Amino acid sequence: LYFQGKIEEGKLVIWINGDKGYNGLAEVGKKFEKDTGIKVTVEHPDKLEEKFPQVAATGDGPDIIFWAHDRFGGYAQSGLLAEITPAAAFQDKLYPFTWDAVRYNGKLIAYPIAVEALSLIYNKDLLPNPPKTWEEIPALDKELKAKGKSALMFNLQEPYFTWPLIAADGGYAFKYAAGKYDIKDVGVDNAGAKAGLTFLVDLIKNKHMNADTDYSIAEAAFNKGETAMTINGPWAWSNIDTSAVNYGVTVLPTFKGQPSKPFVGVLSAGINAASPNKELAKEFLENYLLTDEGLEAVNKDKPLGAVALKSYEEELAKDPRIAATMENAQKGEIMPNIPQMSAFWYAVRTAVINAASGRQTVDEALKDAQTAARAAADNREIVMKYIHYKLSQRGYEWDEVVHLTLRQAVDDFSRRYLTPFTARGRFATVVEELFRDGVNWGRIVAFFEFGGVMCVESVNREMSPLVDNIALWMTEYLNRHLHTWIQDNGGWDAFVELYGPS
Repeated sequence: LYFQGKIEEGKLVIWINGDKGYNGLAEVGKKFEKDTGIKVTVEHPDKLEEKFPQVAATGDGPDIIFWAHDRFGGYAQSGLLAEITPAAAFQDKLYPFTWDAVRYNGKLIAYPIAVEALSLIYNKDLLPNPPKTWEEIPALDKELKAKGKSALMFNLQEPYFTWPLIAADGGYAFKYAAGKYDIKDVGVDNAGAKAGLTFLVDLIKNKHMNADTDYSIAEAAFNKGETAMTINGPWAWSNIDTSAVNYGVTVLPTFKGQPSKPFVGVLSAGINAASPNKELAKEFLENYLLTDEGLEAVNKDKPLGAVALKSYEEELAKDPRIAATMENAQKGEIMPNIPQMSAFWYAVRTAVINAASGRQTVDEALKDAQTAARAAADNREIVMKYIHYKLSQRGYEWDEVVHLTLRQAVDDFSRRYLTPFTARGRFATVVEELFRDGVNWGRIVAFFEFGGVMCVESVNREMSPLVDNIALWMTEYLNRHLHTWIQDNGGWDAFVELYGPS
């Protein structure tokens, strides 16, 4: 068990993405180092959000990781983040919905920092008074086309950008009720979602937008003054700052009289569950970063958008672009921190592209996405129930006909036929070789057998967080590379008919 050794125990080590204000955060760290005598190191490793589950599974990695709250759900599932219970006096300093964003299974698992959502960005010279409604955009585009301009260009390829319109009249991902998501209630193909996507498609059919417009095309057009409006977040502001475009930021247009509902991301600071510096990290976050002066140093370097600290948000909101960011966030929804969200996004991305290109009607595209989002949730449950069963056979405790049919098939298959880093490499190699010459039920059963054996070896070598990493890897592979075959071959019902008793 050599993995129990540590690295750089004497320093407070922070990971934050390279597109944030890490030099400003480093300025906060330098003051903390001077005041405490403990070295603070701010690092911005490429792909740190994927490295953290690997390094933290053996008790290593940074003491503090900064990322959008929704990713912390998968971290907290694996037990990688320290549970915090900050004082009520400190909690009252931040907006209540930001604490909601960092709550997983009823436990606070990070400190909220910043708040960001999409806003309507408009060229003040071209459009001094931007439209309040989606419905008035076609007429506005007609006027601007006569001047060689267009009304609106935003990224149509990623559903993060198109969801605020789809949600406006009633679309939703998973039904959310008092901090809990009903995984069985998906609102992708209801009447409200169809109405929003139909309006988007009509904009393209009537030549007000182009189905091929992506992030690069929309940003280049707006920042060159060719289109009056775009839809984007605070990460895009610095490129417009240095351009000749004089831009404002305002509330998203309404649709059928209802607000556009963007998903809200809360940049948050999680503490490594195995950190030897947990209390130092708590002090850095509570007493140095989450102050007016701490957030200002970060915000100066790179804009945070809105912030979770009420006192500094009130100062920042004197600029209407920040007031607009918070207003759009308040009219939207916290990005769900549940693992079932990844397959939701893949399904909705396909639906928008198919409907916008004309390969499917709005009705068929969203019916496919609804079924895919639900079926991927079912797939996750199959993975979790099997792993729990395989681990229960060995005496390890870990937190209907399909489940019984599959676990007998794996037991039959077994009689006939380690670190987080080496588990990831072995998984990729075995899974690729397993399905190298196609997919069939026998290869899927072998897939579950291989995964369950790896999970047992994980708990044997005293690295139980690796079990959750493996279960996530199996779920992602099932939903991203086996879902199409399963559906086209009769689904899990066909598996039961082949393997179960008749």
